[PDB]
Amino acid sequence: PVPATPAVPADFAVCEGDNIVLSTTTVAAGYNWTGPNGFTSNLQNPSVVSASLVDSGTYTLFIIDANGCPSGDTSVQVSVHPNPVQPVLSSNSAICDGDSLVLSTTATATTYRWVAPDGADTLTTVNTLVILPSNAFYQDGNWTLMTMDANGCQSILSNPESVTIHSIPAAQAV
Amino acid sequence: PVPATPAVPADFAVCEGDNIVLSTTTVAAGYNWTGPNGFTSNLQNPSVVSASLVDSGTYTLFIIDANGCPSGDTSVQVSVHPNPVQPVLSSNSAICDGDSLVLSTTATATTYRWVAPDGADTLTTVNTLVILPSNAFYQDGNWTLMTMDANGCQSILSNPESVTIHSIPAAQAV
Repeated sequence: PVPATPAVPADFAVCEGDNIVLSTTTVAAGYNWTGPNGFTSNLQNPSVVSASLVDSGTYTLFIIDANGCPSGDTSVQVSVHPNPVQPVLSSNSAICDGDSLVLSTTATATTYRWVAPDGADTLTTVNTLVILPSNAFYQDGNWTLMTMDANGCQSILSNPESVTIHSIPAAQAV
Repeated sequence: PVPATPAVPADFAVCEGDNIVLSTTTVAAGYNWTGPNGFTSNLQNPSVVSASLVDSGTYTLFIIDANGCPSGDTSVQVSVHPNPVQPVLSSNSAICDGDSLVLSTTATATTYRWVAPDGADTLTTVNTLVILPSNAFYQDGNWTLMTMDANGCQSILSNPESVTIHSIPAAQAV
């Protein structure tokens, strides 16, 4: 009697640079996997494929019975999403202490993480962040920016921008 | 008579970057190991697997008798814990000698090791360390920070922060 069709994971989607992990849960005399970039395996748990864009596509599996009979044909789709472009960060540096600190980009994103010199990490939905003097983020030194896209994929952390805030000199004796 | 099921290690858990070491203690005509990232071996003592997150999962073993008969099926679970993020260290540098030295982070951790320029290593449960002038840790130069998580895994030692303590000038002759 033809053995039952093996189980595979549900249609999935990964970010470029992410891991494509395929496996089955069933028991067989041997397994037979094929795929988009030559992916080939005879294991229950094939080696992990790096999520390159070339690896998009259909991954297919037909198991072997103890007596040599093949199973039916099942498959899973894998869609790899391109990694978003490096944001460019700039700022209104050479700020006199007490004025506003403005950090901005030209990048398009669902959300922007602005990362403070001290590690504090704040998130917004716009390309412009304004930090007032009383704020915990009114910091100088090197600021960085990372952006996320619609599908949840993130860009490479961008080159830092150097923020310098100047002190206000004291009144002098006359 | 079906040979006895071989022994395997107890369910284990390792940190990302750690070693997954699998072995059996029994004697066989050959061994047969399978696993999550394609791990395959026919030895009593398989090669050590680096603890990548892709290697989580079930590791399985069925031994072969001298006469060719297979053993029963036994297994061990391996759970790989992600490595905690690099702490960011900052300080109230340009301290006049005699004032307080404050080292701090934004990292979340079970415990924080603050490492002095001279190698002294002190541990706390908070993200802020205050060192007074009489203390053995009232040191200048490059300080570093490492953090541990709930599962005992440690982060990469962070970029150093430079502490400078200024001397107090002597009173002058007038």
